[PDB]
Amino acid sequence: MRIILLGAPGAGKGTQAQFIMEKYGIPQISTGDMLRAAVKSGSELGKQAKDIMDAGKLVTDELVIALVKERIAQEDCRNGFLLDGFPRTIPQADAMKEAGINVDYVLEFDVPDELIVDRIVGRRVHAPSGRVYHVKFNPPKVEGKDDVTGEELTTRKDDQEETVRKRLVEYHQMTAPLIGYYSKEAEAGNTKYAKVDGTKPVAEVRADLEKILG
Ligand SMILES: Nc1ncnc2c1ncn2[C@@H]1O[C@H](COP(=O)(O)OP(=O)(O)NP(=O)(O)O)[C@@H](O)[C@H]1O
Ligand SMILES: Nc1ncnc2c1ncn2[C@@H]1O[C@H](COP(=O)(O)O)[C@@H](O)[C@H]1O
Repeated sequence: MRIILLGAPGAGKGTQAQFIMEKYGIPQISTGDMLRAAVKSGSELGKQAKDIMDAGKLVTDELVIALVKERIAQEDCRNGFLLDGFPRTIPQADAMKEAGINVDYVLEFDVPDELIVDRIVGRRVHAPSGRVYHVKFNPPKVEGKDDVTGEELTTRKDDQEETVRKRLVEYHQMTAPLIGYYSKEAEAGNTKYAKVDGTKPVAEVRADLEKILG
């Protein structure tokens, strides 16, 4: 099945993707992960995202759209996949029709705005995997270390409170209309839609999710 995780930054998309990927076995394809890798390794494709990411602005449609298509082909998109962070704008929405990528479920995690800052400043990730944790809301079993490999956890460059305030404006201005969008694809029959409550505890959003899924 193909799935799109739609939501505000810090709503909990990455955290649940891990579980959907482990459980269902469909690969997890996230743009922000991709882009952060391209600029670190110095990649021709995506290495330009550096500055925009840092500013908290969204990267250009035409560059994100290429990363995706390039991934959807690399021997795994057949069991289907999970879009963790895409599409982010209507034009990004549109390229998926005009390329033929359909989907089965569109999950919107709703989480109040007043909740984002503290969820992003407590964020610690394991880049070599994408595992996220929260020093306070979902700390790792051993402090400052990943559970699976014993490795050191770091923090995203764009997880400064001022930047996330920039990130919410963009999101309200460009990504939020996608809710209405897939609400429409739903009404026509091209996919299934379901709003989940991202303020519940980690173990509680997964259940709800499994409850929608199967
Ligand atoms: N259900 C939850 N309740 C409390 N804390 C959570 C919950 N879900 C995730 N978190 C934490 O909050 C931060 C945001 O969750 P994360 O899963 O990384 O979100 P994200 O939606 O993928 N954001 P972004 O990657 O910027 O688009 C991480 O620190 C998580 O540990
Ligand atoms: N689909 C996208 N379109 C535009 N920018 C994106 C996109 N996906 C990720 N990025 C960039 O990555 C930054 C952080 O992504 P994320 O890891 O989803 O929170 C966002 O501020 C964007 O700059």
